Amino acid sequence: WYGGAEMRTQHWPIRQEPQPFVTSDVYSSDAAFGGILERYWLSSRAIKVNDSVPFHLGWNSTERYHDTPYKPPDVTSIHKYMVRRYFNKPSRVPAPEAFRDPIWSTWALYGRAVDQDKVLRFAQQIRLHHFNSSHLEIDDMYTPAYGDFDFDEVKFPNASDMFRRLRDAGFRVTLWVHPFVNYNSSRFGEGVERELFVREPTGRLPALVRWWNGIGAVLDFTHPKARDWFQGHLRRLRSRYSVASFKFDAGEVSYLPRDFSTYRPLPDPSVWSRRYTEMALPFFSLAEVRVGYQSQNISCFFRLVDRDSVWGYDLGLRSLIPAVLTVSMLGYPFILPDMVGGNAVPQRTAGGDVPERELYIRWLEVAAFMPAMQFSIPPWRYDAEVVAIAQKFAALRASLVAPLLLELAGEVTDPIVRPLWWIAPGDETAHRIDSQFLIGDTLLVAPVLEPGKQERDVYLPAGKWRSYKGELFDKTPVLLTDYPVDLDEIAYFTWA
Amino acid sequence: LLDLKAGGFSIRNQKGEQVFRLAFRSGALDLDSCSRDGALLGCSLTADGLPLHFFIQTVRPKDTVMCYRVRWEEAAPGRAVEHAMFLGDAAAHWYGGAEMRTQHWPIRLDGQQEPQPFVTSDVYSSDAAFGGILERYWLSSRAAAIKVNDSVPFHLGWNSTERSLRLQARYHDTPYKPPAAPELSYRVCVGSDVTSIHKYMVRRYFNKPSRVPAPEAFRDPIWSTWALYGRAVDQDKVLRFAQQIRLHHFNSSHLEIDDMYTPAYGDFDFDEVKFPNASDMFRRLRDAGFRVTLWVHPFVNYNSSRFGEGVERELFVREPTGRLPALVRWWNGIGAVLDFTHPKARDWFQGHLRRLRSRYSVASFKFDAGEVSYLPRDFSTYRPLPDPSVWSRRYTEMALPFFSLAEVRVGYQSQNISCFFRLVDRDSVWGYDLGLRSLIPAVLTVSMLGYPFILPDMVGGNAVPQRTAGGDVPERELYIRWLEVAAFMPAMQFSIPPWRYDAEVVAIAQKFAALRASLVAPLLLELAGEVTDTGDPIVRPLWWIAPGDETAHRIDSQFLIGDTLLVAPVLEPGKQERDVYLPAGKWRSYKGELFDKTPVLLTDYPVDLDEIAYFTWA
Ligand SMILES: *[C@@H]1O[C@H](CO[C@@H]2O[C@@H](C)[C@@H](O)[C@@H](O)[C@@H]2O)[C@@H](O[C@@H]2O[C@H](CO)[C@@H](O)[C@H](O)[C@H]2NC(C)=O)[C@H](O)[C@H]1NC(C)=O
Ligand SMILES: *[C@@H]1O[C@H](CO)[C@@H](O[C@@H]2O[C@H](CO)[C@@H](O)[C@H](O)[C@H]2NC(C)=O)[C@H](O)[C@H]1NC(C)=O
Ligand SMILES: *[C@@H]1O[C@H](CO)[C@@H](O[C@@H]2O[C@H](CO)[C@@H](O)[C@H](O)[C@H]2NC(C)=O)[C@H](O)[C@H]1NC(C)=O
Ligand SMILES: *[C@@H]1O[C@H](CO)[C@@H](O)[C@H](O)[C@H]1NC(C)=O
Ligand SMILES: *[C@@H]1O[C@H](CO)[C@@H](O)[C@H](O)[C@H]1NC(C)=O
Ligand SMILES: *[C@@H]1O[C@H](CO)[C@@H](O)[C@H](O)[C@H]1NC(C)=O
Ligand SMILES: *[C@@H]1O[C@H](CO)[C@@H](O)[C@H](O)[C@H]1NC(C)=O
Ligand SMILES: *[C@@H]1O[C@H](CO)[C@@H](O)[C@H](O)[C@H]1NC(C)=O
Ligand SMILES: OC[C@H]1NC[C@H](O)[C@@H](O)[C@H]1O
Ligand SMILES: OC[C@H]1NC[C@H](O)[C@@H](O)[C@H]1O
Repeated sequence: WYGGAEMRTQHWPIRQEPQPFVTSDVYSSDAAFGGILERYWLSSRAIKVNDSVPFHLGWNSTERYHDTPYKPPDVTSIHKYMVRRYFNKPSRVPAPEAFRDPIWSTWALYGRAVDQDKVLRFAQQIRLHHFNSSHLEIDDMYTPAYGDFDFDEVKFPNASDMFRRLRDAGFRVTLWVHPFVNYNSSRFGEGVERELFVREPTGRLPALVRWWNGIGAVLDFTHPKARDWFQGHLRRLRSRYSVASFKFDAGEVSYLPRDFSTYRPLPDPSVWSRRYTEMALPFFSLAEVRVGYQSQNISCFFRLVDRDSVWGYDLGLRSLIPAVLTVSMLGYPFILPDMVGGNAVPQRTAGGDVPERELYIRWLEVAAFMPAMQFSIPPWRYDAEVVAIAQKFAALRASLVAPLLLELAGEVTDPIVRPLWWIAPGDETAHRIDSQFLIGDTLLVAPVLEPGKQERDVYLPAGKWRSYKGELFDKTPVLLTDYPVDLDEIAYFTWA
Repeated sequence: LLDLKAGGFSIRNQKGEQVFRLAFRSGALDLDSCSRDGALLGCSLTADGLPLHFFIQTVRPKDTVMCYRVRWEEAAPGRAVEHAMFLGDAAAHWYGGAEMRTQHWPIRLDGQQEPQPFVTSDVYSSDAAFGGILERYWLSSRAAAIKVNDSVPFHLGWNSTERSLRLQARYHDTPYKPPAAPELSYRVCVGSDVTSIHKYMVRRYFNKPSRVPAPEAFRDPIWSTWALYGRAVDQDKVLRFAQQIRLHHFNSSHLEIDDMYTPAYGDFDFDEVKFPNASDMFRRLRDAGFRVTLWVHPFVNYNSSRFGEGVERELFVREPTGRLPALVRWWNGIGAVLDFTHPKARDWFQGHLRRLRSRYSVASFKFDAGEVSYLPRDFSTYRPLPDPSVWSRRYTEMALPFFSLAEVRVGYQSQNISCFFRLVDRDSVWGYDLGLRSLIPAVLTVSMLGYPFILPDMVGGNAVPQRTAGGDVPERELYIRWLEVAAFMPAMQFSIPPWRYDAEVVAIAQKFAALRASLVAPLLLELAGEVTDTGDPIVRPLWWIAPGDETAHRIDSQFLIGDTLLVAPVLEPGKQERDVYLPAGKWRSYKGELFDKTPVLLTDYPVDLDEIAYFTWA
């Protein structure tokens, strides 16, 4: 079975007392449901839970309105029927360069301590190592307090000159934003007085929340005034600095209080997540969100919740294909699998400071074949061979992958990243495979996802496949055993 | 002496009068389930066949007092318990309960009220809610009294058609949490006379203050900036006020600087714009012989420099999950409220009070708010409060280190806190709706509940627009008549001063200050010292010395100071006389007239604008 929710430990196929099926931050929890989910499950043997339901999901591996935020008021053919019936499609395609050039993020590289000096040094190193850039994403924290939209003049003494130097060096820029106003923000009082925040149950006062950056209120995206207000500050940041778009962080209702009031009543709390994702709409072309609750027709990128610099299915390298396939199934084609190499969080890093070298390389390779590719910890943090491998995969993405992604993106208005069973719906091996995927119907990808491996088994389904080296495999289906894939290579095959 | 039927019970006294009558209103007993073992009558199910823990236990604590312990405890959640207590015929008068907005003596409750939580509320704007000072205690002129048990999730309503109080236990739609199944339980006691049974009940249930406030608080006028200047108080205005107090030759217990002297609500430091040299102001006030108290409150607004400090040190009342501060609205805006159950929040509050005394030799503090009507519906505290109003108690405890010149405006078992208790803001009107005619009822009500050191708010009221007979300030006759009755109360507080009017008003105030100093103050100090022993109030109703006298039971325009000084102020406009009731015994007027043909109603007894009628026991 396939579908349901993005999870912390993501298996494909899918593989707990029923808890609310609501948008949560699953970074620290293997119980909760991730920021992107639909009440939709698909079987390899060829269900849509009704939107009305105060829906709670549990599970029992042995056989395979109270205490809740809910208030009362062949396999390919059937999947395509269900997708067409229930999921709206994006009507627009993001910027073409987002499907070709690497995105560069300050977050994993610098953390909160990002600076004017560090942004410009990052951009210079991107140019010196001869990489294109879709855009540069300035993350947490570039403001004096969480809720202020203006740049902190201590860390950014001449924002204008930074943006001018970045523009002159051919860099598009996106800015990190979020739905919170902390109590020590210069905008908190403004928000209390204009009644822009999510309220306690009686609906008279703001309700305080805790998120990873502290304590404040959360904007009510059901309130026209709160939306106009949020949008106004985004438009001011574009006007002042020619910023292209925004990374929309949080959006999960796990950051809203248990019981809460909104301008419009939300019998389904997760519709708050939807209303937040709608803030991406005016800047969709280079926007990203990390939640999706009927957010499919928002034509921006959808980011997997923070990946850890580990190998395993627990937000690591082996989670990428399951997570991307899961999200693709739910009608979100424009997927960004977070950061190449992961976020390098201490105690959650195979390595110490940064991901071990082999992990960075293997990740880079699989990320080069995904709809959008984002570096933070850059190739030149390692050595010249890693830079060269990244240059090779940038070139290969530009010439082979990007043109195919752009065609499939235009077509969507089906997913872009497809499971093997998409073209082989009757094939039980294709049903189980988690280490391979398709881009459209014609490009099959088999990355190495383990350390100390210069080969792997590659399953080819029925029909004819041409390897990158030009080998024609037409005695299919077949398992190619110990197929050579050196550290600096990926196995891919084209339809023929 | 108790008749138990399926639908309620009645109690008689030894003379065979019905002194208590109560209807069961959430069910009936199945009497066949009842049995008597000696003094205990227990019943095990209702007339619908639902299981019940019901008993009446008779207790004879003294030769002259019969009590009845009553429990009605339902089997499970879902089932609110209601008993309707009938007040009875027109000869039965009742006293106690709560300070209310419209305060009558004896108790009169108009219209219909579904039982609402018996919790400390701000009744300035509401004739429904229960005021800042209340006890679950009602007293009858027929010498019966009821104390509702402290355990009860107690809700009080009333029904004027049958003249009943609606006593209710419930756990749905209420700030009451069960201690970590509804139960209505109470004791009814019967005595020989209303004074005897009241003194039995007071001695059993109410703690006494162990200390007396500063002697001068019982003699000299208190001067408040609030009604005179409002929020816009400043350094110039405080010193000008103090100079005028001295020039018009008035003593001062202390000067009370009210709202607002800080840059934000939650900051303890003085605002340097309005008070450019606080130190020099306090030095000039000290040199001119002025003790000073400062207005404080339990709130920290979101734009206070101390708000972040309070979030981080977790000093505030939390939302139900107990993780984050809960925001509240009060009349000065939006912030958090300090958790006075938290040792750290108390140390913190106290620290800032001690710093204000150390820095400025401030004497004490006026502790504003304290009502749980300013706490959120559902809320968490460091120690759990199954009874939310215990928060009010915990707040009043902040007065303890500075009791001598402290005032609070709430009391929830706060009796043994030996500070003054202020009536909630009086309006500059004549009527029972927080006006002149409310003073005697409100003071008598609070005195009955074990709070002897009463401050009846501000002479002339607070002069709020839309709520002032006069316009800008109270009409002249109202100010004078109020001044006169306030001169006979345990503490007297001016804000709008006599010289706002004319020289005749100043002279009247000087006369009443002199009369308070020489006649009233010496008697107040003796009775205040006596409370600590007797538990008896300072301001007493006429029936205190005349418990069998039905006229004394009904009088709301007269009161006693102790047993020996009877006071009859004029409480109406255009009157230079009033009827004065003297109970049995001998009474000597201020002019020396001996009345010994008593009881008597003295009709059209002369009391000019600048006079009060008083009589001494002879
Ligand atoms: C006005 O106050 C004076 C002075 O009060 C005395 O000193 C104060 C600092 C304080 O400690 C008071 O408690 C003192 O009594 C009053 O004059 C005194 O009156 C009392 C009795 O009330 C008498 O025993 C004292 O001997 C007097 N002391 C002096 C210095 O004269 C005066 O009574 C007050 N006037 C009014 C109208 O209250
Ligand atoms: C207030 O008390 C009155 C008097 O007991 C109630 O009115 C009576 O209600 C009963 C209900 O069964 C009627 O059968 C009586 O005949 C009524 N008599 C009169 C004169 O009204 C009234 O219901 C109570 N009000 C509330 C709000 O509970
Ligand atoms: C002052 O009055 C308070 C309020 O009644 C007393 O507090 C109670 O004391 C008992 C026994 O110490 C405790 O078990 C209760 O929990 C207290 N109640 C509350 C609400 O705090 C206090 O004991 C009195 N102190 C003195 C010295 O009389
Ligand atoms: C701002 O608020 C956060 C919590 O919301 C707190 O940790 C931090 O100390 C505050 N910063 C300042 C400048 O006060
Ligand atoms: C960089 O961008 C240019 C301009 O659009 C494009 O022709 C080229 O393919 C890109 N370079 C790489 C390495 O993909
Ligand atoms: C009153 O409450 C006490 C203490 O909770 C309880 O034990 C007692 O028995 C109650 N009295 C009645 C008459 O129910
Ligand atoms: C706090 O908010 C109130 C209400 O708007 C405002 O009048 C006051 O000046 C504010 N105080 C500070 C110091 O921010
Ligand atoms: C207040 O007055 C005294 C005496 O004039 C002076 O020495 C002190 O520094 C002044 N302080 C301020 C706050 O102006
Ligand atoms: O605090 C920054 C951090 N927050 C969580 C996001 O998922 C990350 O990409 C990054 O924006
Ligand atoms: O804001 C101050 C105001 N608040 C309510 C009090 O009861 C008044 O005396 C006065 O202190």
